[PDB]
Amino acid sequence: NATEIRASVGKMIDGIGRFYIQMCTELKLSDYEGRLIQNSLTIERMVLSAFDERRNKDPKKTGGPIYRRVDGKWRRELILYDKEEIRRIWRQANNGDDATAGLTHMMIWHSNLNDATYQRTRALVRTGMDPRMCSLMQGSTLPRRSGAAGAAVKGVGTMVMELIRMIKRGINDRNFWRGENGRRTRIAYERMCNILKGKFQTAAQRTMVDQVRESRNPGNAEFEDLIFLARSALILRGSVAHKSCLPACVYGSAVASGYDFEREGYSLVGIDPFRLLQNSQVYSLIRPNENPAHKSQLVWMACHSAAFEDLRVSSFIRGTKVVPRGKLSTRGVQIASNENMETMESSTLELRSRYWAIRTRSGGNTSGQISIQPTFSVQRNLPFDRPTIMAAFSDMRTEIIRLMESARPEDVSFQGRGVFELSDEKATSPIVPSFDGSYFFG
Amino acid sequence: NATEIRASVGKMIDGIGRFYIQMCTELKLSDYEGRLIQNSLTIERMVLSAFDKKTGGPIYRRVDGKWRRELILYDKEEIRRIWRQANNGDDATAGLTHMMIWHSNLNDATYQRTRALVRTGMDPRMCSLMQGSTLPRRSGAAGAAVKGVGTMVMELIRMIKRGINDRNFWRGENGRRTRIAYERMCNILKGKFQTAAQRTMVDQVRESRNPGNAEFEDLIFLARSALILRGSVAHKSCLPACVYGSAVASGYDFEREGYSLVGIDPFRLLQNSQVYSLIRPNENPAHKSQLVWMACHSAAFEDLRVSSFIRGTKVVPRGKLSTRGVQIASNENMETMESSTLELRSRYWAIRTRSGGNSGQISIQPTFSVQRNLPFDRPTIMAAFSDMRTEIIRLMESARPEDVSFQGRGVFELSDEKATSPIVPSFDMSNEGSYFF
Amino acid sequence: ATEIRASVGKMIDGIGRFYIQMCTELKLSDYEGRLIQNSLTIERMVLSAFDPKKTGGPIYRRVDGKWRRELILYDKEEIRRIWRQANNGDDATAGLTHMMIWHSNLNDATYQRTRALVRTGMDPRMCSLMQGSTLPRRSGAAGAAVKGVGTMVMELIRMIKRGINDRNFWRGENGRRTRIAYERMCNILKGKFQTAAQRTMVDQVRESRNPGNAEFEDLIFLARSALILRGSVAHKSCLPACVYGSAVASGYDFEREGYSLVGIDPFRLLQNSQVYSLIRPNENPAHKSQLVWMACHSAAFEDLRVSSFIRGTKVVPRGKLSTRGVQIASNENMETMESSTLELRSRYWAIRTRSGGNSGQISIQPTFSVQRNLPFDRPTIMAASDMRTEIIRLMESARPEDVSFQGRGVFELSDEKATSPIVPSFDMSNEGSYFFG
Ligand SMILES: CC(C)(C)c1ccc(C(=O)Nc2ccc(NC(=O)c3ccc4c(c3)OCCO4)cc2)cc1
Ligand SMILES: CC(C)(C)c1ccc(C(=O)Nc2ccc(NC(=O)c3ccc4c(c3)OCCO4)cc2)cc1
Ligand SMILES: CC(C)(C)c1ccc(C(=O)Nc2ccc(NC(=O)c3ccc4c(c3)OCCO4)cc2)cc1
Repeated sequence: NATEIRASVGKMIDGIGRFYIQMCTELKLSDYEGRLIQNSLTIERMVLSAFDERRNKDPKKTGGPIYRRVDGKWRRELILYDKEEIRRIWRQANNGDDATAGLTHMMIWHSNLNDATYQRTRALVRTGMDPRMCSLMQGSTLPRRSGAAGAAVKGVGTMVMELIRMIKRGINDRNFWRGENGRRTRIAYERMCNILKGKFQTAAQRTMVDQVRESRNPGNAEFEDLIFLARSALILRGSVAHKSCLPACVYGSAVASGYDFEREGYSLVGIDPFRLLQNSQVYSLIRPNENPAHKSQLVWMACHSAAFEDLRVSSFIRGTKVVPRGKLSTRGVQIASNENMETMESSTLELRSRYWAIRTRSGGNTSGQISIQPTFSVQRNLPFDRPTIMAAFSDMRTEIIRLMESARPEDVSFQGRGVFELSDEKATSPIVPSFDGSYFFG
Repeated sequence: NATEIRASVGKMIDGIGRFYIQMCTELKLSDYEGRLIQNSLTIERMVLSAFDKKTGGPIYRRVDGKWRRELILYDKEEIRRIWRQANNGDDATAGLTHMMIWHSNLNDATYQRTRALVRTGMDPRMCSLMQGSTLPRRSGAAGAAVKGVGTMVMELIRMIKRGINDRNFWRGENGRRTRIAYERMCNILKGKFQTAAQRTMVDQVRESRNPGNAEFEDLIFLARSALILRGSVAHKSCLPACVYGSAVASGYDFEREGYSLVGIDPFRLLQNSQVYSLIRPNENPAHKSQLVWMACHSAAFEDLRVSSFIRGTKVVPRGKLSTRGVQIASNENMETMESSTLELRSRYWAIRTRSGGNSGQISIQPTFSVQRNLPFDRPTIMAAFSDMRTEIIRLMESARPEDVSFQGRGVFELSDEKATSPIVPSFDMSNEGSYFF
Repeated sequence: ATEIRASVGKMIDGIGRFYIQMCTELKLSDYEGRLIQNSLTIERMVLSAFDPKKTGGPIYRRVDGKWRRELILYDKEEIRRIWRQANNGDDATAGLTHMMIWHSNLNDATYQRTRALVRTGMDPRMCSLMQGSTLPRRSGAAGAAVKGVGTMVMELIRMIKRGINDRNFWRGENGRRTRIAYERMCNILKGKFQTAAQRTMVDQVRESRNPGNAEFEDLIFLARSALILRGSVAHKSCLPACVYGSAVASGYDFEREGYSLVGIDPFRLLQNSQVYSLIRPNENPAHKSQLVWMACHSAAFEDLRVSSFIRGTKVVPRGKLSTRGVQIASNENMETMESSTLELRSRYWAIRTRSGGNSGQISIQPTFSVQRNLPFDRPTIMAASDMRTEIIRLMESARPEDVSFQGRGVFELSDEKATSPIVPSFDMSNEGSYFFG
């Protein structure tokens, strides 16, 4: 049954790979051009665009920039395709299945890339949220209705942001909560509360989300409750899925080598993506301004959903220093329409790493003794568990402040868990780091 | 007069030592065997048992390169007689009590008492309050000093329930004497509390005519309060008999020299003594060692950080401790049994306290531009700004886990006999972890 | 900015030159010139000269293997003269003030001042607020920067009480000039507060036309508040004159080279200078050393763990400190008096602050299953009309274990330009590392 999942993920990767190969054939891209991440992005965006039901209710066409190697120089062409031609090729590549999962996979890869490329300081202040809540904004770029995969991967902040957005619409325009489809806007609000509720790993945070969901007329008080909850999630962190989702060319490349993902199985959270990246070859266009090592770090972080991970941890796994966004001499992977193709060079993206680690959906949340009884006449504090003991007596906000105050930045999580060698396939022999400088953005 | 007490406890220790030597001679134990802590336990249990027609238990011998367990038997009368002879014809209640309290300290450090707590309607996380829960219900004044707030609540809950179920418990000639016992226990509990409010609530519970469900609820509330407004509980370093016996066999004169259960003396005695333990296949000797050390100093429910600092080695939580306890069961396999030196020494010593915590500087003014917290004494400063449960919740809510207690008090060097130069522990380079259980 | 270094340089030059001239006039040996007791006397002679029309004090001499304490006398005019010559005819008020602050720092580190505090209706536990309480009431701008909130409050209470006793203090032509003194002092206090609330309450006090018992109460409240919402108080490393004297004699050119009271300069100067001290028979030289070190760097009220870290040896509480103070009283026995080198060096340096403490990512979201702590910025996150009430609210909110000076580190003594901060890792649960109590 573990292997049933590996086979289905395997099948999904296969599909994306096949589709990528087919798209390279139709565009008559060389093997070199096919491994250009910029070309991967365009091909990806085209297929997603082709299925965007929302958007598609010519403008019956899709496209974007394709890049070509023309005597060792890079030339940008803008191409155009029929959404129904691309939808047709996608289904053929996926054996007639509609392969929603594969579409969602590529979405989640874009999201991870967005989370690693753009601080969302603008979006946060315009919502009345604190711009320092950016570690909470995983998946803030995904479409509002996404997979179950879409929801697993969204951050607590993303979910709060979406709920705030709705509450505000309702305050400005007092007809948002009404109409014939008022009942379905209401269920949408409750649905999002429950998603949020399910990310929280304490009774008190879960109870506060119940209060918010159950709110008759959601307004300014619920705004305030949600801001408080988002703040709390900076310390009592929510469970957020982390999925290593790679550009389509990498899967395409591997399928073209005769790699059989379905037979072999595949996991977004185990060794597989690390192994696949150890042996794949991806190029990127790169601006004269830009350090290739920095471009490389960007994609690496995106590939493993690591924007908001401790740079210490990221560095240790990677074997190269993973550097803060403020020290990073690169602007991001897509190339604008106004950029001059003539001074554009290209390098190999370093996407490998020293070790691997499993990806978690955990936030790090941890009878028995809850106080000390002093034995020795010695100057010190006398520890006790203030959240639990005082819990015996009136607000959710008070319980949560207590827990937040109880938590200490130096509390250790994931006790026993470690990184692994790329030769340690079955994750037998953890290597626990020792650490002495940790946030990507700030 | 300080030195009067030292002499008295010295005389008690002497007696235990002499008794132990005399038992080792009767059993023809080698010096190694005499320092086996399992042997010490049996000998201890025999003498206590003799004062509660035959008595005995497992004695362990090194025979043909192996540890052999034999089961020995003695007349209570013969053991009593040897005890009195060892103690110069005194009855030596105190010496009996001392061994009892050692057993208790060992029990407290070996076994969480989760079972007992839930069966009483008490929360299993109240185990820091359960010191001495294993002692017999009537023991010394020494007995009662050493018993925890939780132990005392548990005893009074047990008695309230007996009175509910059997409505003849509080009535008759029997009921005059059970009543005085209930009051006596309420006073003992009262005397351990260090706030007027907690004391008043114990007065209300005592003064209850017909103690039932309301008093039960008062007592659990009190116990819960004692997790923050902690009670006074005596801590006494009481060592296995073999250690005293060993010392006495060296010509140590406890009566002339004097002894203290709360100053340097047990730490000095442990620096230079040598105890062994049987040890099971899966067991780490350093972990067995930590167990006995904690027991010896009554430190089961102390902050592991404090215990580490004094000891000089990491004192690790019960859940991370590869050992199962010091007595060996009768169905255990003696063939797989090895033995090791218990490491019972320590880097420093500290005075043992009966206190449970709470001019002079009460704040720091930063001088240097350096990353750190800025201490101040929040209890004292905020103190500048009529139902008893409400008063107590107010105090609990005031308190903070990082409030400092025992201001000015610190550990000592083993060469600082007179307790001249306290050293305040810092826990900066130290790794976290406060609760043994 | 290099104009300031040059002017502080010029001031230091002057003190050094003056000290060298005074050592010549007294015919002091190299050794005697570097004796801190002789430095103190020469210092308080010059200060005294600018306060019969004689001045002087104890000068100590190494004569035939014995320390001889002789009393010298001088005309205030002669010493004023020498001072101005040394300072090229400037009247070097700043230099006089520098020495005053050194004596103040030495006072703060030697004496608790519990007497003065009760006699003003202040709490004797307010001693962390009493930096500079020994300075003259008017001492230049340097004087005022260095004075604590408590000192300021104490001086305003002194003035309120003069106004109560003499019910025409506030009144006439002399009542206009006492009024401006009061307002000046209120403004100095106001400027040290880093909250709107505290500042508004100082406005209320200043604007009182007839200050009495209500303003007293307001100022005690404010002093209590500064134990948690701390004032800005300058810290200035001011060394004994003999150190500067020594340095000038070595051909150090403080005016060309520049100098800072808050940067590396005083640490470098002390690292490589050599100061001696008389020491009584029951005194530990290491302890005397600590005292002088703390005074030099104005560290009396600093967290001992911070002082310990910078210094490289344990900086020990005042109660554990075997020394009685640097001056020697007239009835002390010179025959039993020995002398040692003060250990004034340190392992690192740290910038001195005038601060009191208190967008981007402020927390981590774990991506990999890997053992580690989970950083977040606790102070920032947790941070989320009657002035008294506003202040009590903020005092009650504050957490002693909040970190201040985030990112700020110590430096190597080679690191002039403060290039490479080394950030220590203190335990934030620790709120006990006070010099006094
Ligand atoms: C997240 C999904 C798509 C499954 C969803 C779930 C519920 C709803 C909904 O609109 N209404 C609703 C009403 C009550 C609840 N209650 C709980 O979800 C709930 C109540 C108690 C719980 C708990 C969940 O988690 C496990 C233990 O405790 C949930 C949803 C919408 C979407
Ligand atoms: C030590 C003094 C000088 C008081 C002394 C004691 C006993 C004797 C003596 O005549 N007999 C004697 C009998 C027994 C012992 N000791 C033990 O049999 C014995 C005593 C204590 C033991 C032990 C073995 O095992 C290890 C430590 O605990 C020692 C001497 C002579 C001097
Ligand atoms: C600590 C007391 C004095 C209570 C004590 C300790 C151990 C014993 C004991 O049974 N044996 C024992 C063995 C060695 C020693 N002590 C020393 O070897 C010793 C003790 C102190 C010393 C010293 C050596 O030299 C360095 C510092 O001063 C003391 C007792 C008896 C009494």
